[PDB]
Amino acid sequence: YTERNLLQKAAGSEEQLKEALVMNQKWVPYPAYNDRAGWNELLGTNKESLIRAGEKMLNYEWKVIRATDYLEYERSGERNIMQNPYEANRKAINALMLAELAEGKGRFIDQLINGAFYSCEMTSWVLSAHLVRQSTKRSLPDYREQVIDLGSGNFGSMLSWVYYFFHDSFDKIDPVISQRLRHTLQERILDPYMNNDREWWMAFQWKPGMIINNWNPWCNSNVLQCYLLLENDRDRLAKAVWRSMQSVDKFINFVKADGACEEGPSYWGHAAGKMYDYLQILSDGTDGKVSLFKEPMIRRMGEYISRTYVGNGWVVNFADASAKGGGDAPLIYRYGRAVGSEEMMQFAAYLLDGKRPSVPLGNDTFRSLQSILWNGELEKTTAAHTIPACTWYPETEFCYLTNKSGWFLATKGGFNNESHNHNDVGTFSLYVNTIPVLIDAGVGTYTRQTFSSERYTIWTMQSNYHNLPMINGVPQSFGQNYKATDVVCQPKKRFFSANIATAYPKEAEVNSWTRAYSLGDKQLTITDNFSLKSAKESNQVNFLTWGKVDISVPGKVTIDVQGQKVTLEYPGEFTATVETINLPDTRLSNVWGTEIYRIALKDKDARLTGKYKFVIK
Ligand SMILES: [Zn+2]
Repeated sequence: YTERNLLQKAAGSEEQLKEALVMNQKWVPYPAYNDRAGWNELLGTNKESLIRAGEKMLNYEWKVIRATDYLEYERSGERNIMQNPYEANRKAINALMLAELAEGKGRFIDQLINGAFYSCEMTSWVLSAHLVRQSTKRSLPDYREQVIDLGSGNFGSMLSWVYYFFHDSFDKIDPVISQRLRHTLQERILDPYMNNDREWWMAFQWKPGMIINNWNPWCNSNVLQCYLLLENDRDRLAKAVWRSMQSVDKFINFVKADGACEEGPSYWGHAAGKMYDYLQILSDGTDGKVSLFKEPMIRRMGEYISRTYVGNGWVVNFADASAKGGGDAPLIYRYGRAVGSEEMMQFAAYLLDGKRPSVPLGNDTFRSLQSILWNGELEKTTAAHTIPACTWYPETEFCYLTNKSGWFLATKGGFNNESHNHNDVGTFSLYVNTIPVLIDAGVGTYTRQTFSSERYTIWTMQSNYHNLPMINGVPQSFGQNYKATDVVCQPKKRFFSANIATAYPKEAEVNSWTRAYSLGDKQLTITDNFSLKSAKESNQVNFLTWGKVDISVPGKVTIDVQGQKVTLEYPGEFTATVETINLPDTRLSNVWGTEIYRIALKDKDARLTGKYKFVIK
């Protein structure tokens, strides 16, 4: 945590903010509903696909979300029973809105009215799992209280746009529709935001040890759209926009300055990506007077999604994250354009893989509309993903290294209480021509143990199944104070090392253990350099991999995967075995196939001090 307060410094004060604010929704960057020519020019060939999406919803049947659909969360923790009809309802509305903007003949208005009307009858827009933050802590929506969550924020931003575009059309049919929708938005977004200081995601009660995360910018971004679209009293608007700036500053203050996403690439789009959206929304709402887009840290927070991307759908997957990824190109484009990152824009074009971008349907109206606005520029942008020799994130302690023969090495220092922590201090992952060769297993299906204190009985979470030693046969231990020390990165030598001794418990009986990586033009060198207090058990050095693994030759492990070969050479003191790891969990088997392997290298004798050297070529 660092007291940057970038937003508050950029605006100066509420009073200065109030003068910057753009009233009467003149900041809106889309064409008027009645500007058919404008919508045609902007949509191009997307027009037709949006209209056919609306035709599907012409006969959409609104679903009651049952009381028992909420009660289930309490009974059993099941959430899909509630989420599935809720999302269907919400997506129907968003697609009817996009279809009506594209066609503009009033043919979707009746169902828009139905969706708005139904939406005002629903007790709550909040997800069943998030309703336990009511006073009473019940999962059943309590008509006497309001809460704001991820779900209700999106639902509010969508209905605010529905109001903005269509209130005049609704009024021709019956003024009560608009009138009530406006009153509902006031009751469910606008008032609770201002009147309740204690929502955890707002972080006005934050103290060291408490989390701030994606919720903060995500919730705030939605709140801000609602205020900019509905609040036509300048004093009330400035007060609310100022509070959102103070809240989001909490998130910007908490993040690491090197710009790495600790949640990882799978979460980037809703963490730094929703911050970006919040900042777009605030910029447009202040005629660009309030902007952080020239700030390097905001740029680096964006480029992380480029640097973690290895190729052909593989991403760096430290912690409990998927090895597969390849994010929202339209999003990545817009972030890149805003911060002047050519890297980000080229990469968005690269993710399209020679295909035309699409307007997303989904439940995020801001992103649907912004994809309509900027997709045409994305479609013309020249594609590339040029990955530098070294990327070094010194606070987060991620290091990505690359050579000209198509090798990508990811390594980390860090600590064993990271987001979605794995016990993996000093681990590496190696890819050759985008093919994973020494691998990090990543995310499995959630069970009762996952978020319990039996978590580290799950093999994917254990240093045992990462590319690490078991020192005196002991793995790393969970905890904030199990960390790398003496962390070094020398970009010019493609070098990283960390004293990983301090990520092991006392039972490891280790004084120091330096794990070091040196990527040459055609090889990787790994070294382990250690002093133990007692030589109790043979050290065991483990490598995770897949494909065909051949340990027949002593001193050498050949790995063949998808026509890529590497050879791992190890010292004579070790004996090699290869253990099969079957993958019943399809969340893993969909990624790696039905089985992967652990290469176990067990030192023939215990030693007090020693140096192991591994070469992969
Ligand atoms: Zn892992």
